[PDB]
Amino acid sequence: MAPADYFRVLVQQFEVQLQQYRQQIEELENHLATQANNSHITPQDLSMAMQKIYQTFVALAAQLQSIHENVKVLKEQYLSYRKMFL
Amino acid sequence: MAPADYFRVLVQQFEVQLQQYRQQIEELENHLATQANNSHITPQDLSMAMQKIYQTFVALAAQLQSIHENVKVLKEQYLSYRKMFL
Amino acid sequence: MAPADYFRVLVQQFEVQLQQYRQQIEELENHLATQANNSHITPQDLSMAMQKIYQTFVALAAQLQSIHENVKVLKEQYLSYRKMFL
Amino acid sequence: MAPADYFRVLVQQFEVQLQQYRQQIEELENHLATQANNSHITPQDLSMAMQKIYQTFVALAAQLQSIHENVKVLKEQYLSYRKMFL
Repeated sequence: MAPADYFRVLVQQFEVQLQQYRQQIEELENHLATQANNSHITPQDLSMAMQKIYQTFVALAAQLQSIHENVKVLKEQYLSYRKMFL
Repeated sequence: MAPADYFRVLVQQFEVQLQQYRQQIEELENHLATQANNSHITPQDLSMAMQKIYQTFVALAAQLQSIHENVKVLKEQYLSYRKMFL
Repeated sequence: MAPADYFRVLVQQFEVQLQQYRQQIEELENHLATQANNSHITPQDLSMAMQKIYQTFVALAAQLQSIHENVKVLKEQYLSYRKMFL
Repeated sequence: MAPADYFRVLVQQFEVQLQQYRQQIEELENHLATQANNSHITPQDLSMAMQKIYQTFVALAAQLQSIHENVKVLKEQYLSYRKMFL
């Protein structure tokens, strides 16, 4: 509905998507600390790790991009009205 | 020293970098939950946040990229010694 | 002023006090990871560390206790009125 | 094995425990910023949170207390060998 209503939903969906991001990174850290202390990490392990990081960001990027398009519309719309009344 | 002590040092920095990354992202989650508490998050607020996420990621990337190069060298040095003896 | 107004201030002051807590713990972790990787931690170090933890909680406990007394009043007050009108 | 490999293993668990502690507290900060976002944090909400903090701390304490005992033994074993040779 109203402008500020939709926006708020985007912001909350953003805050919830950032939450899941920090968690996956927290998960990936735990797993790294496990293998390390227990044995030691291999170049193969460091690679997987690295790989999962880019992957995780790409997943966050999708959300970011979506929120970006929606607010992009929201602002284009604004300027339309703004032109018409000024 | 041995290519196993140097690797552990790399892996060592990877973990520190990742921890430092997760913290900036934690701080970022709060700052947002702060603004929403006080008043509300505006489109400008969202954008700067959106922008700090990429800012904050690029930085992690310099870090990863570096560790990647160093382990690329170690991996190539290997295939050489491997070619030498077959 | 109003009941819900004062309360909200307590809650926000709580959320801000919890924030500083997690940060000190984050700081104490960083320092531990430094000494460890660099050299190794001594029994003396582990002791200081332990000590600062209890200290940090005690500092959080003070805030907790304060918020507890205020909301304790808030609820006692409520029951007064509740009795009087029921 | 040596009392220096066992100590490092203790210190190892200390760090893991502390990390795990900081996470529960991070999750706790979000959950609160979640409820406030949706509607608002009530007195009941605050209390359960207040209670999880002590719950969550007691648990960290079992962990610390343990590491304390083990390093107490190592410290006493020392003074014995020390008394023996003076």
